[PDB]
Amino acid sequence: TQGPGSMAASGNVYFDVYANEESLGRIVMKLEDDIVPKTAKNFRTLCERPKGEGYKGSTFHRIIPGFMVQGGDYTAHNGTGGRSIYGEKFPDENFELKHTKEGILSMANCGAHTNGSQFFITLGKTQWLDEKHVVFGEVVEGMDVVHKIAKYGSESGQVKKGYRIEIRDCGVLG
Repeated sequence: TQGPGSMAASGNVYFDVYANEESLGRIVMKLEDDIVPKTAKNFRTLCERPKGEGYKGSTFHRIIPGFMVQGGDYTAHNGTGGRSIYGEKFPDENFELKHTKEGILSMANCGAHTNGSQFFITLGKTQWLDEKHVVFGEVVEGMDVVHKIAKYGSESGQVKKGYRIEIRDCGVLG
């Protein structure tokens, strides 16, 4: 029996990731709204907003094989920018979730209580980040697309010359 099914997964968000004009595929993330509601809200909202006001059309600007891939700087594209939906830096909501495995979605920051819009996805267990970065979700489809992203990085985090690794579209399923 053939045909598409309706949506099970509501609230899950996705990134369609591109290396220049080549599709790398889709990453789908589950957010832990019950555990970190404001952190989850910030990220989901930034997925739904238009280009220039959220993640749509932004890049993975720091890509470190064996460690993590980082994006969310949709204003400066270099790690110095980004803005949360609250208008500025927001507190670490809690550290209940831990960096236990590959595919963990966590907030980038520049110290205690400095959450904006930058995030990373881990390429392994990174226990040294526990209690320093707020974990708010995980990759549930397209972990292999995260490993593809890593092919375009380096020890230093610099992205391969000639490449922009872009979140070409993003949103909420539903």
